[PDB]
Amino acid sequence: GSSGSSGSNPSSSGGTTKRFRTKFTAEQKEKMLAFAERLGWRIQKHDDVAVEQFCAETGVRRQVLKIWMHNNKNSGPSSG
Repeated sequence: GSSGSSGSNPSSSGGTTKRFRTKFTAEQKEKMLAFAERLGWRIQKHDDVAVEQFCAETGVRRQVLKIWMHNNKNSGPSSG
């Protein structure tokens, strides 16, 4: 024999009520960092499944993610 227990990694908490503050893990940040870079920091009708697939992995909510992006992309406005 050799194998002796493995895995089991607790990581999921948060309490909401009436405040703004999200807590994510590097993974999410990293994944998103790229994910967004792919979607172009924008989610379209085509980026529906991809969004679901991502959540199914990371667990980030489209709304959260979508907002996450806006909370990253060039904040300041743009002339035009």
